[PDB]
Amino acid sequence: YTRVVWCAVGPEEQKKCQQWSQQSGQNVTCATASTTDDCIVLVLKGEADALNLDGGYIYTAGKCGLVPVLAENRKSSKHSSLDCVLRPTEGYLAVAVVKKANEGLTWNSLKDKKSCHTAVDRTAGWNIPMGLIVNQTGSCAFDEFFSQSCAPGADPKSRLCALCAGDDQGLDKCVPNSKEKYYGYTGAFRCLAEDVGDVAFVKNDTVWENTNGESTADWAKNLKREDFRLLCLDGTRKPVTEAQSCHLAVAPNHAVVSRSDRAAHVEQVLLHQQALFGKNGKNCPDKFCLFKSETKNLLFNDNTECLAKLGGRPTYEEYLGTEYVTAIANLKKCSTSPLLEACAFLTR
Ligand SMILES: *[C@@H]1O[C@H](CO)[C@@H](O[C@@H]2O[C@H](CO)[C@@H](O[C@@H]3O[C@H](CO)[C@@H](O)[C@H](O)[C@@H]3O)[C@H](O)[C@H]2NC(C)=O)[C@H](O)[C@H]1NC(C)=O
Ligand SMILES: *[C@@H]1O[C@H](CO)[C@@H](O[C@@H]2O[C@H](CO)[C@@H](O[C@@H]3O[C@H](CO)[C@@H](O)[C@H](O)[C@@H]3O)[C@H](O)[C@H]2NC(C)=O)[C@H](O)[C@H]1NC(C)=O
Ligand SMILES: [Fe+3]
Repeated sequence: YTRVVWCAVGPEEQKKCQQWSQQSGQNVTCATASTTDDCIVLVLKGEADALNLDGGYIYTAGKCGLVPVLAENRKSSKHSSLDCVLRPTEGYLAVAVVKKANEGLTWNSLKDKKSCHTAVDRTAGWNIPMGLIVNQTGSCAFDEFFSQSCAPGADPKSRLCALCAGDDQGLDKCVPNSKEKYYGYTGAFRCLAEDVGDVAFVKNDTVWENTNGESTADWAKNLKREDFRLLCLDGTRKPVTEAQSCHLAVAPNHAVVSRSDRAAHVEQVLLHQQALFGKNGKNCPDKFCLFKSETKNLLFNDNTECLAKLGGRPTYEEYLGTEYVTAIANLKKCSTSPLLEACAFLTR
């Protein structure tokens, strides 16, 4: 079985993956599920092989035995010309973000406001913010800390899904895939933009990429960096350029995961795949661009140069950073989920 079956979360991702299968002559094939958690289960069953994952999902899969194959990697300023696949990863910034126009809203007045989150269990969208809010307030009731949210993946009869828009017909509110208008990085920031929420937790890179003519997408052509601000943990606010000084935390980059018995096959298949279709591969754009989704972030984030190598053969823990595994761990004392419970024994 040479083919690497890839896991597409949601129908929009499934289409780009069907495309990739066709271009790759079945070097890659598609399986899908509605959610990432579901996909992780296919990867476990052996029904799929691999998929690229936010660091928080990496911890879920990590727990269930899956391991990290190659990290997503983006442009760089520091050391900005060693080869992409061997150049170390620099992480990204998880930020709290607001309309500038609104005032009196700051980290310390967040309680009882309205939130837009990438989706539940994700790193910047969720794990970091809710992480801190737990440590600070000192209670496990983050489900009630904000007045309402969009938090795809949460309980959809609950308040954390109260603000989610669903798709075009409004079907499937709160399903944590790209058919939910406010899903993921782009989704969250848009939930902010349309004033459905007060704060939105995202990465620095997400505001720059959807303001000031960078997206030519109806919801975001006219958006202006000026109209937004970043809450720091100071109590303070700064514009988006000071993100380095105004960020909640540093996050580990998305990364591909698979089963260990499938890691090397997958890593190799992918390295060739990116050479074919990656940022500067033979066939991109003449044929297929693996890293472009028109700002919809499918399979991969659109600002990925290449998938890069990892020091040794790490585990979720080496890969994520021991500092983060604890932040996630401690947040997770306040809530259970099917997959961590079902897999808890593997890692005891
Ligand atoms: C589908 O998968 C295979 C990966 O197994 C790709 O075929 C392999 O492609 C390399 C080209 O990178 C083939 O030739 C190479 O030639 C250079 C010399 O110019 C040499 O340095 C290499 O050692 C190698 O001989 C290689 O033979 C080939 N393997 C097979 C079994 O065909 C193919 O590109 C993939 N196709 C798509 C659409 O992704
Ligand atoms: C937050 O995210 C934004 C966007 O991801 C970052 O801005 C980007 O910064 C890089 C360099 O740090 C820019 O690339 C540069 O391009 C010029 C040529 O135009 C070149 O001379 C430099 O050597 C470098 O390659 C990139 O264009 C820029 N993108 C945009 C749309 O502004 C920003 O750095 C991030 N902020 C923090 C604090 O990390
Ligand atoms: Fe993330």
